Amino acid sequence: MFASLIKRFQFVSVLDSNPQTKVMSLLGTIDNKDAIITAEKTHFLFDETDGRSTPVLYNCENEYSCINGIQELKEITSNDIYYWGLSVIKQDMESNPTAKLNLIWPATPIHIKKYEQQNFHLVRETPEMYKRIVQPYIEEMCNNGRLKWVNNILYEGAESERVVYKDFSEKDDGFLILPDMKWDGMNLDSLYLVAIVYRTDIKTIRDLRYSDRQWLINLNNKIRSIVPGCYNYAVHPDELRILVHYQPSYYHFNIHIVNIKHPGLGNSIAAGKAILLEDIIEMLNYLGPEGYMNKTITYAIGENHDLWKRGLEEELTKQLERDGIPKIPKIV
Amino acid sequence: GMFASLIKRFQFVSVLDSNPQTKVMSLLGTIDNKDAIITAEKTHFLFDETVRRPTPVLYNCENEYSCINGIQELKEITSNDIYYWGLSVIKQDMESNPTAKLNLIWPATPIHIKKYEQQNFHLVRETPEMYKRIVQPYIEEMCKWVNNILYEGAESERVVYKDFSEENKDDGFLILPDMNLDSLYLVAIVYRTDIKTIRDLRYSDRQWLINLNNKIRSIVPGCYNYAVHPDELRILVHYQPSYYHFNIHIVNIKHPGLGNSIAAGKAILLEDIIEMLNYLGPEGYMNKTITYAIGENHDLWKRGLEEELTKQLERDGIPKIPK
Repeated sequence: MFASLIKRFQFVSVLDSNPQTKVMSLLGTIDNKDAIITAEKTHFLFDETDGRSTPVLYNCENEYSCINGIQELKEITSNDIYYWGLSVIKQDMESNPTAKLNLIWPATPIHIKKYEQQNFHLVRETPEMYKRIVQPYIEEMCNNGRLKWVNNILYEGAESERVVYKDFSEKDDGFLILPDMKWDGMNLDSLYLVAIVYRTDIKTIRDLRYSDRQWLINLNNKIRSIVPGCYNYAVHPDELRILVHYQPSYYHFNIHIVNIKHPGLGNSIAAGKAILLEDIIEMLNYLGPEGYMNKTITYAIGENHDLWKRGLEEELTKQLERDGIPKIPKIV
Repeated sequence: GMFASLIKRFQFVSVLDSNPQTKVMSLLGTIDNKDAIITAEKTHFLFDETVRRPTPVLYNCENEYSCINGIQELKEITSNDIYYWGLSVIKQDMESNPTAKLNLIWPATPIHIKKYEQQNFHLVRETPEMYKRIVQPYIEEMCKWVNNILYEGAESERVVYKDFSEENKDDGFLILPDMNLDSLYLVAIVYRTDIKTIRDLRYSDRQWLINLNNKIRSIVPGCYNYAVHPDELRILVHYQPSYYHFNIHIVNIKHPGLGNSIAAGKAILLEDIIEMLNYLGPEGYMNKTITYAIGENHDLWKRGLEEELTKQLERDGIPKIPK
């Protein structure tokens, strides 16, 4: 299915290019419907290898590990103790693929606006701004469409072959953990999982009250007690960065689980987007009974985000004015 | 030739660094029993050297090796609703689409070996009691070059902004670069000397911090002719900080280079420090339990954070490998 759709993709324009991270997003069409492809070069590989078994960390004995797959070298130049050149390395679908590809199709305007390159703004969202600007947006943006994949995973067996943990009695307390769409699933250094809760009344951290703290504590404990054993303790419980996003892309409470060794894709682990789950728990001690409903939350938003023109832009200008920040002359 | 000959003789010793963000790998080894460093980096995808309309949205994908044109083989990972994702093999070629950059340092010096070593990190949960027992005595032992910059003119040629009036001898600061405007990275070092980390910020410091937030955003854009806006600066502090003298990092919100340096678990937004002081009571961050990523090379790791992390995991009922 995947292959068939990639083969029909017709290029329209380049949405974004990041040579630091080797990520690319493409706009196109499939059967005259908009489509988005995101590509990422793979990382280098390392050897995969009482009666306990310990993981061999960072070894280079196997055929495709490290630089064993070099077929061809070419020097660019050299001087003193330095040599600079280029290499071609043997690619192979099973053992050394060249790049990961994601496809969104049919892609919606929200998807295209998200992936187009755009300016970002550090916004300060007060409680009243949330009530006025964001909450009405959330209720609209709770389409059974923009969340169809979440329900697909929860109730229709989607990616069930990949699920790593599932805690469900028929109720609202259970959850499952599975590989994140971002993870290529081969390099443990980039391990990225998402925990999806079954309860539906928490759309964002704004909905977490003081009474939710013990439930959140339990999720933090379960994740760290389970995830390392799924990977033969190749990643330890203290090596998992467990976090939520505000604003999230999808308005259903989901928890991100990332190898501490991962310096991070985009904003997924960045201050201004990511908040540690441990921090969510601790902050509920100090906010009121209504919890994050009472917090003024400062975060990074893109100019293409629907909320920008829906009021965050106008409110950011007024916030800058109130803070005594100059209004930038038109002369520059 | 020579280069190829040296790479073939390289005998792997250990991995210095593996970075899945940048797709970089550094290997320590030997050649003729001398230390050598090899660095490999995946190449970026390629685009046409022409454009399809008078920034990356105008790139094109017409040439043989551009974009994903070289895909020979596809394999699905999974799919869900409108989302499909998988892996691909793409035609490689030395002249038009090489696979990776490959550099050699040989003989590499110990200075060379350092710099390339990336330490491993561990999430610790540092309570108020832990700071007083483990962290605070370490900071006191820490008695430096920072004072050379502040009071002896070091890097004065490089300073971007410096407070001078007696009025803010204490509440003032200076800003200088960290050693393309998208990659703007400045550090504000404050003139007060009693704040070594965020632990020392009290409620009474909230207004002082707000003013710093306002000064930074009012000054930096003008130093760059308003090419970056005040709301395009990611202004943050670190815990643990890189030096135990309070300082604020000022980063282009779009800086593409950065990884761990801006990550939750290390970086905290300045606005968040300000907001949290409304709730932490008079002593501020002294009362906070701070969960953050600590490095294995840090003195605090073997000084008590390791031992405390293992006990925390026991108390929380988390399985771990012992000893």
